[PDB]
Amino acid sequence: SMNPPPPETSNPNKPKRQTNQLQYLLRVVLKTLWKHQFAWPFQQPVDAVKLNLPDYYKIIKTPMDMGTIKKRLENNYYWNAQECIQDFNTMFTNCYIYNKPGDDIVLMAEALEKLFLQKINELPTE
Ligand SMILES: COc1ccc2c(c1)N(CCCNC(=O)c1cccc3c1N[C@H](C)CC(=O)N3)CCC2
Repeated sequence: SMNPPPPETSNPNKPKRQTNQLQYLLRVVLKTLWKHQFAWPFQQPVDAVKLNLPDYYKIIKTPMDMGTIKKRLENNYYWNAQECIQDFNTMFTNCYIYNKPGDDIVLMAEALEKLFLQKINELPTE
């Protein structure tokens, strides 16, 4: 099977804005996670072809990744911070559904999630 197209990062029919929390998600939260040693697997859509995961898009119908989230923030794709946080949460939940708990990838996601949740606790007032 071919990869699916990636998630949309722009939509000319979706209203756009910047908020204080969206700027914090891009400038602080995403920056902290992106520089982590464990970030690489999560910096772009899951390439199920290159990574030999032929059932990945059979099991995961709501793919999400940090590269898409970055692009969405830079493109002012989100209206609400919660949309952005939901994408991060989807990304971690996919990892927990698809892989065995002991898998290296899951240990890596658990660490990144922990750092995510700490940084979201520091979100400024809307
Ligand atoms: C990122 O691009 C590349 C390109 C080339 C190479 C690598 C990575 N790597 C690093 C490989 C990173 N492995 C994965 O991602 C991965 C592998 C198996 C299963 C999952 C995996 N993780 C995703 C989140 C999907 C997921 O749930 N489970 C090395 C070989 C060369």
